Amino acid sequence: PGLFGGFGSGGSGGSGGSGVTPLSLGVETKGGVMTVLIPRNTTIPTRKCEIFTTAEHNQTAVEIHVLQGERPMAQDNKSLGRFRLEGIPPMPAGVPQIEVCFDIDANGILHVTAKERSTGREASITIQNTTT
Repeated sequence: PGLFGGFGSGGSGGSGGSGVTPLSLGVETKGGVMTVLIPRNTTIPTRKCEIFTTAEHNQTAVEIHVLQGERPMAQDNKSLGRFRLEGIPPMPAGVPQIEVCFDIDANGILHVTAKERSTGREASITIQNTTT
């Protein structure tokens, strides 16, 4: 899926450790679908960049919901967090597409970012509770 969902649920659970991640890391896409970007059993640094194009109504900012799991529906995966990329034109009719990158460290640290193509503005979150 090449679009955005954005369920309000952040996480508020948290954890901590290192080694390998028990669940694969991905984003939520419209219709409640979970799109995996990073495979699990993470022991080495791993980068993924994916470009998502979508037409949203009255959009002032794009909110990326980050989860871990293997389930085809994001509803059934563990929500790690979310971040909202702001500075998007208020109602961008003709919006190009927002680039989301999942960067993984050797310690298995999940660093997610999103950058709007036309505006060039970016926002990033570092989730350090992915690994065991």
